[PDB]
Amino acid sequence: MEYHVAKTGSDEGKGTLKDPFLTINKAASVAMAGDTIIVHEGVYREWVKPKYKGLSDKRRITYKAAEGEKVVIKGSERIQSWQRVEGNVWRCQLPNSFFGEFNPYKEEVFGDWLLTVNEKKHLGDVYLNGMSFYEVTNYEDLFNPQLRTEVLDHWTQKIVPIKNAEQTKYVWYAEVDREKTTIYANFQGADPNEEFVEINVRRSCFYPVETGIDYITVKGFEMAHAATPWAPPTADQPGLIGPNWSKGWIIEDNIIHDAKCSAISIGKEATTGNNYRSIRKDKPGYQYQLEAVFNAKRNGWSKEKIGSHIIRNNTIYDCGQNAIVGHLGGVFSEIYNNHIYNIALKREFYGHEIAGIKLHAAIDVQIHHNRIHDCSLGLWLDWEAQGTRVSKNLFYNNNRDVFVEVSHGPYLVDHNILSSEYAIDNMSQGGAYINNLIAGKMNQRKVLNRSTQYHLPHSTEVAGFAFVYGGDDRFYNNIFIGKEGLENVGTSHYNNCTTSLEEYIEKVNEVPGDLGEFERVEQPVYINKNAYFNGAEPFEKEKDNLVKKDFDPKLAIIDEGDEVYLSLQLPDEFENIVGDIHSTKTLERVRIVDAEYESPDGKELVLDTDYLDAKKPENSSIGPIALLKKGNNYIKVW
Amino acid sequence: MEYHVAKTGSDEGKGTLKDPFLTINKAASVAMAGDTIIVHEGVYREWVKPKYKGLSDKRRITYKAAEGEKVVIKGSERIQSWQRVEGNVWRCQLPNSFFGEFNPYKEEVFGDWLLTVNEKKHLGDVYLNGMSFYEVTNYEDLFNPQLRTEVLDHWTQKIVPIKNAEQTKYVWYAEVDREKTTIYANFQGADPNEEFVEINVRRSCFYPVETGIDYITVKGFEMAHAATPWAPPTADQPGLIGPNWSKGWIIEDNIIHDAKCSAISIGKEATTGNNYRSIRKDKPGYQYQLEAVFNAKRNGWSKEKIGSHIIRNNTIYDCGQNAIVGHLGGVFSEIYNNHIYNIALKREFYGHEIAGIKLHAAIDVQIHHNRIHDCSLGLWLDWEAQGTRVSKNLFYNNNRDVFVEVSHGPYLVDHNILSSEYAIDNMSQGGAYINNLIAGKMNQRKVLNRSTQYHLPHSTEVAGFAFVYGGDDRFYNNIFIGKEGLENVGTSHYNNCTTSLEEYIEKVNEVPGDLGEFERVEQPVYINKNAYFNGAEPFEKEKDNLVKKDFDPKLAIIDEGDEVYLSLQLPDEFENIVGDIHSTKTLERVRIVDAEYESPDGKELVLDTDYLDAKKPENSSIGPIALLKKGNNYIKVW
Amino acid sequence: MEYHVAKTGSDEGKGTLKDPFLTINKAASVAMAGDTIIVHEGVYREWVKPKYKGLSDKRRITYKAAEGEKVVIKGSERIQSWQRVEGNVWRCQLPNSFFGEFNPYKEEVFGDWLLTVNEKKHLGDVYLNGMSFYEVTNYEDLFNPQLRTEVLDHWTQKIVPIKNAEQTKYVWYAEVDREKTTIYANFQGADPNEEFVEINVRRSCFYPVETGIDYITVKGFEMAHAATPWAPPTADQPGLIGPNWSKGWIIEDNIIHDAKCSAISIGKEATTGNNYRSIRKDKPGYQYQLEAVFNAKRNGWSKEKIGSHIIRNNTIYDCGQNAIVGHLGGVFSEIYNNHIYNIALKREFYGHEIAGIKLHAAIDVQIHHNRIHDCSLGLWLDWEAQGTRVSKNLFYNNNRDVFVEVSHGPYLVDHNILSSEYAIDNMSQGGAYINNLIAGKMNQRKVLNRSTQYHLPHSTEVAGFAFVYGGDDRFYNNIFIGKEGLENVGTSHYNNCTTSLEEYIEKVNEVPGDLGEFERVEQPVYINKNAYFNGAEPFEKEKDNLVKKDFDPKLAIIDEGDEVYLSLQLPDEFENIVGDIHSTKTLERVRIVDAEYESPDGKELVLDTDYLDAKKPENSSIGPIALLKKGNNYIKVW
Ligand SMILES: O[C@@H]1[C@@H](O)[C@H](O[C@@H]2CO[C@@H](O)[C@H](O)[C@H]2O)OC[C@H]1O
Ligand SMILES: O[C@@H]1[C@@H](O)[C@H](O[C@@H]2CO[C@@H](O)[C@H](O)[C@H]2O)OC[C@H]1O
Ligand SMILES: O[C@@H]1[C@@H](O)[C@H](O[C@@H]2CO[C@@H](O)[C@H](O)[C@H]2O)OC[C@H]1O
Repeated sequence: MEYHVAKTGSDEGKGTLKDPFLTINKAASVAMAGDTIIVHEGVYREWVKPKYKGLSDKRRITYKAAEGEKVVIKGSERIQSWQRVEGNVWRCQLPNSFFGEFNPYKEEVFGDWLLTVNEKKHLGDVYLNGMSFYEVTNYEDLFNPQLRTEVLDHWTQKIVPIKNAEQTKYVWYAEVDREKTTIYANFQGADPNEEFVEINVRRSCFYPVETGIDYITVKGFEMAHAATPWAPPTADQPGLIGPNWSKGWIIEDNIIHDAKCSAISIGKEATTGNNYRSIRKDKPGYQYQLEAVFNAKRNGWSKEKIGSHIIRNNTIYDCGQNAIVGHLGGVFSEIYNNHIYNIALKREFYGHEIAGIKLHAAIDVQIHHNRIHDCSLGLWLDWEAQGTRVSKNLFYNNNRDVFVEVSHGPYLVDHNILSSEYAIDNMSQGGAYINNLIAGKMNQRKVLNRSTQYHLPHSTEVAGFAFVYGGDDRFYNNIFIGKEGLENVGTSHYNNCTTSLEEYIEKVNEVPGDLGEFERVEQPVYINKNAYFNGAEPFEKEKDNLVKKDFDPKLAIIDEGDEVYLSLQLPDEFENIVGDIHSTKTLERVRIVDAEYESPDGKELVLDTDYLDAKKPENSSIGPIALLKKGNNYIKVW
Repeated sequence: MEYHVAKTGSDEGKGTLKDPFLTINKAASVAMAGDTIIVHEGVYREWVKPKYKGLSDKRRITYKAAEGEKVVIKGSERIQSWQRVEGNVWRCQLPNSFFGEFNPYKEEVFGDWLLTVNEKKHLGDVYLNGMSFYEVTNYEDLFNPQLRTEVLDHWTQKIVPIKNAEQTKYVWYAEVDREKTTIYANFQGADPNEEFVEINVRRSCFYPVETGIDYITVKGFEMAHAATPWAPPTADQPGLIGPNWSKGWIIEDNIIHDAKCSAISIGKEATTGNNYRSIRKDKPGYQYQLEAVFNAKRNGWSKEKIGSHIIRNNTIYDCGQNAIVGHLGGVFSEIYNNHIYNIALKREFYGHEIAGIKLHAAIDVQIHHNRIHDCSLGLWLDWEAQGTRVSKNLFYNNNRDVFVEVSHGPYLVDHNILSSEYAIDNMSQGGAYINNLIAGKMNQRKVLNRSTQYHLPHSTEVAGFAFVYGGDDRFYNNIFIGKEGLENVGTSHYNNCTTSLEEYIEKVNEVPGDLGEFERVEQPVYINKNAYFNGAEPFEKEKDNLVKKDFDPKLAIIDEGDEVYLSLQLPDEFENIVGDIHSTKTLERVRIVDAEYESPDGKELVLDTDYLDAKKPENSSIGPIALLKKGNNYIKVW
Repeated sequence: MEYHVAKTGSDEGKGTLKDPFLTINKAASVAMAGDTIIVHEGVYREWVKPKYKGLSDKRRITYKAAEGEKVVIKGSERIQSWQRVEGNVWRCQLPNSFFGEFNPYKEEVFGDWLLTVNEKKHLGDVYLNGMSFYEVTNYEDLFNPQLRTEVLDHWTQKIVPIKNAEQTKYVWYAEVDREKTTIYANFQGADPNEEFVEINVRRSCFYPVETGIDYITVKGFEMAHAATPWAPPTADQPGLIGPNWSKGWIIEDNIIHDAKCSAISIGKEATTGNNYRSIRKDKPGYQYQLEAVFNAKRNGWSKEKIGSHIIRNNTIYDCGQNAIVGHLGGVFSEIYNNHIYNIALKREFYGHEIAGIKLHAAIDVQIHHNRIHDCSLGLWLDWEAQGTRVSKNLFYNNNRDVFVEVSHGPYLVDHNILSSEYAIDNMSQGGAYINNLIAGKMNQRKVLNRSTQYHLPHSTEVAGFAFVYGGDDRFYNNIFIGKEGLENVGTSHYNNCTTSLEEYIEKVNEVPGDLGEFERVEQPVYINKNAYFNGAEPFEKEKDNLVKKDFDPKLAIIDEGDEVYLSLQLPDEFENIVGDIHSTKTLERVRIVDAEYESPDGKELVLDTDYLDAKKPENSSIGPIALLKKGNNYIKVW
């Protein structure tokens, strides 16, 4: 059946093209495996809840915007009952029933690993012609808000400019009592009943209320204004839109924005763990998280029931925690051709779950051809990044590009452009960095007080757990570019490491013993054919590399809106260093996990196409793009 | 922490004895492992939703009535806005908002195995001073309702007396449109605003809205009027009160009544299957049910996470489907000392899920010392009755007492009084009927077109599945009593069976082959030391028995309210037949499941105590009570 | 490390090219992950037992014949100590110690589903210059054996010519006592000490004695003379060569022959079940088999640990039970480009486990491009043929080509040439027969007294179990060819079936009920675009077909040794039927299992290449080869 929803329809109608329903949730309550829901032009202020599941990729349930029509789903409501209090501060009042069981003005940003704990923030929000406001703590703070032009990035501890300084003068504050909710905001001179003013109301826009609602496709909608809660790996992880613990979703061609915390969630649900550290306080989140993994396994977490989602061609921005989030629920998924930006820039709250994309247990996840910029952290892989592949992505203007934490691999980062000043946070082992352009520092550190799971290949089955001893990384064909006043760009971080698994084994086995003997020897690194310009430093034992510390490539990423260009100068010597095609055959297996770098299907992986998808010969330029050559280079990269 | 709830309290209070909360759900939203909630006298019209789980039997969360106080939880509301329409018919009207998302007047009795499909019934109800009404189909049926005094028992096809004929004149009917719910009822002359008139409103009284809320004890409440839905093994199975897919609850000392369908549910939740036959219509519930078993297994169904509930010392009556119901969620549970009666007597709807107690997959469930009467069916064990023990129960005045269907055992039925005319529906194999008084017929039938699971011992692990070939039953020390014209009382049903596993094996292996050779031989039966009176007939190959077809025991169960007596005459020959103490050692293992009759803990089981819990010697009177002797017997049995 | 084994070697040697080992088992006791064992020219009389496992597809352990060298592994020994008894009968005697724990002359062909129980046969064998003998039951039968030229095919009950009639005069008989093994045989005039005479000695040739020895490649050997035991699905299933319950073997380019029972085994091991029906006799093999599936599941039977083997480019012939056999151990494997013939033609023993290839639980197994002829039965898929694809194979001169038993699909049989007179035994549902040439009858039957497992897609997880109700099959683009006096060729078998899942559901849901209602409606069949010649008959409701009862295609398969040709005449109308390219989108899902016809990786399957591997046009003619045309066709098919 092909159901139709239109602003001229009726939920008492048949749901056909000639007699369409009025609300999307109406169609969602009757559609079944194989059906399509076509939604016509209009703004739908409702939380859509798919009731029945698709039964296979062929028999999915498809929700999409009519061809050529602008369809918006919002979790907000326009408010036109504001009353001026004094100066530029206005107030509106709503009976609590307006929000029902979930009141964003009563709900707090709360949970494990949330660090901003003295100044409570809530899930509500006020918007003036689309621009969200800043929450303030007291009634008094509403009247003469101070314009701010700079802010502290918590992780890097650097003061950075505020993108939209003007927005800092727009503030809101709310009070919830037993009968009603009173919301105040400073509109700086505008008449809020006259301008287009909205407030957050619902938690989500498109998210099932039951787990297991598989095979749903959601396509071509603009979705916005969702009061989503802090979403750590140890709690339920709702988002503005998400599959809610199921399999085979396809979320594509949507423009998603203004989720209080995470926009798209492919995370876990409450049953396997729900902020026990923050609520019970008897054990840390670390201990509760490794436990949630086993609880999930007992609840059927496996390729047969969970994950294999596709997130593609979406534009996601202006969210406070992530554009994409998820612990466990995203295994085997694919995330590609997305444009992600402006994530967590307002910095109203901070904690260890913020990034454009953050995934825990991203087993065999493929993250490729995405454009991620203007985020405090572009991508964060945290625990169990096994089989994960980060390939052909464009990262720029981020406070940090990539962070892979407490993982054992094998994980692969290939043909990416990582152009931010702080490019890599590496607190893992078992990685392969192949043919990337890396223009920022790398912070590499062992993790000896936290042990995390590893798995059988291409599976959620647990094989064991390990600490991160550091090393056991591969670096081939990368172009590293330092900068005056920037330390740690390159691979010199591994100077004390062995250079082959055979060497590591010979050394460990020089004297009888067990664990202690292994801990006294540094793991091996496999590093060759990298270039180091403008101050980047090489691993001391690399055999074939190109080092020109005094050469400045003058790298620039030129963002012109729908298109982005890469500008880079390369020295004549660039022509004399040639890279090999890497593959399952050329990359040494990771030690602890004892597994190869292969395709998700178990077959050999061959890294022979570059960032621009051009096939390359056995000897070609190093770096992410085969076309780069000595001299001037100006290449369209998006 | 010991929380207090009282009608003088406040939900903004501390919840202490001096500053109590007002609603039980307020305490349920903050209590944590190890806390107790003490509720003071009053009627609490709310659905209590335990929020946090107990963490062990020691650290449970206890909800209880204050010592000596009458505490009532109801799902109904008193209505005093009725307006006379005409005659004795009155009407009230409520906004749909009054019911929230669950409206009993809109929600139908619906689902797999519901047979009364031409006459739509709903989950609502109307009560006059506690007496529920009969729903009618048309507005017109309200004005001159017919008093009925007899009704057809569906399974037995016998017309029987309606217990409360007067009640048949009180009828209701309702309509729900987009805005309002309108209820009409005939009050036969009473003034509904003057009398105490209530209507169903909420689905449950005490039921978590999340699964996994373990170790909760609910004690000393009267709970009533819940609009519970039709609960087959293939759907979500909510009830008036239940653990909702969790472990270790204790439901004791409560008085529960007027659940539309099932009162106490220890069943399954929606995720493992939800009326797929009725909704998708592509495969029968039979096929969907065996699938739900494997779906649950992948969803954690095991002794470590589900079951081990205790339901004791409760009185449960006036429910339309069951006093206790549940598929999968009741494994390893114990049900004892409960008084169950008046279950499904109104017969407003009928289907194959009705009985005082009905349990699917009652693995190792212990059902003992219960008083069950005035039910269309007392107990129904349907599928996987493995390790189940029905012992020392008192069944009387039921259209049928016990039904064990498509199970392979080993299941044990010992020391019971099955006094109804139709005592047993036996559509299984692997049973042991030891020391019972059986005074009604047995209908024994093979089931060759349905195969069902069997398990490893004391576990939910699946070992295989099988059809019911019939036989492979044990009958020792039972007293059978027929009645004029009543056929099939006794054990002659098995006349063609083999008499030992050795004989079955020898006959099967006479000619080479496989399945076909096994199917041509009847399974063995182990029958000895039974007495047959007043028409009961024995297995023709039984070696030691007492048959006195002409002797009438003049059996009578005298129910005097809180006490019940058994009146029974026995012949002088009764003294010459003596029974052995049966045990794991004396009961032959079941053939297909290949398991012994033992205790839930895997230890030897010895059946040396009778119905009155008196220890008995090796040679003792047969039947359920050792005190029974030749002559007159008048014994208190409750 | 590359180890070398040569007849000039020594097992005290280093095992290098210059200082090679002498036996292959010596290399097998020291080789580790990533090593290669190169065996040089010669005959190695030993059972090779791989000791250490390969660790991945990249780090396997490879055993292969040196390039261009003839390497033979045999389980036999040459005997030259024969003494003439009388006439042409000779005798040899050996110490029992010569056979060790396994004596072929003592061991019997024994076990579940073995039907020849009067005539005890043993696992030994005698060969004269490579030609095996027939065992006789009594000493006296040795002296004047009668030449036999015809024999009864047990299944078809037709008397057929004996291929090698002369071989019927060579017989052997043996006795084993406390000390010695004495073997007698009639050499019909030859001198066994002068000729090359061998006897079976060892059970296997290349088989680990431990399970889990994964990732082994065996290439380029000739292997022969193994005293392998009867291998039903309910027992241990050893073979001449096999992985013995592990994952990722590659058995290729070998010539394998004279395995007493099965040659290559990808079956199960003893712990999950071992002839309990035959040994305990309390339950049938059917019951013990369904149990073995669950026992294996608890023993880790899953894609992560078992299966994914590849058997390609081998020639396997002269085996008494199968060329390839296996229950459970072969999941997800691929079998292709093998030449299989002369399987079970001596008929010294018979039972329900015989076929060129027999697999139980062939989940997602791909069987393609195989040439299978001169077998009593070409291929037998028995239980759990889910996701199995039988494609582009050449079947001729077999008493029966294919048998798919008690499976529920989705299973695919496409682009095959099934040229024998008895082409298909179909005792399943859920099949799709696409673009085949089928020249023999089909026997299709329901199986209502045996229920068997089905699974989640692409997994060993159990989803349910079911009887075979019949139907729910698809037949598109097949060319059926009848023959005078041959009945049941075509698709008329399905005449009472519904024609769409919609029709089935509508009819079942005409009257309320459950299983009984579903049982009275015949499952749907999807049949169109088939041709029926020379007496083949169509499904009465097929909409687009070509029926020419009087047209005789005079099909003939001309076997010229290494090349095989197809000769076929087609009518002028042949090109009027235009076939569609089938795929996941065009094949209706199977009903009970509720799954689509997909690729093993879970993606869309498109059948767009023909038997000759030519890309097929959208508007193609039917049958297995797109180039078939009206008139004469003479095509090389091997
Ligand atoms: O379990 C995840 C953690 O691995 C991660 O937190 C890291 C360790 O704790 C902090 O002190 C570190 O700075 C941070 O990188 O995120 C929290 C949780 O998702
Ligand atoms: O699956 C359960 C059934 O075993 C049971 O239904 C039985 C079989 O169908 C009816 O024809 C029989 O009369 C009934 O006893 O209940 C339905 C379901 O819970
Ligand atoms: O379990 C497998 C059987 O399905 C199969 O036996 C079939 C059923 O019994 C016989 O009467 C049939 O002819 C045969 O096809 O093989 C035995 C076992 O492998």
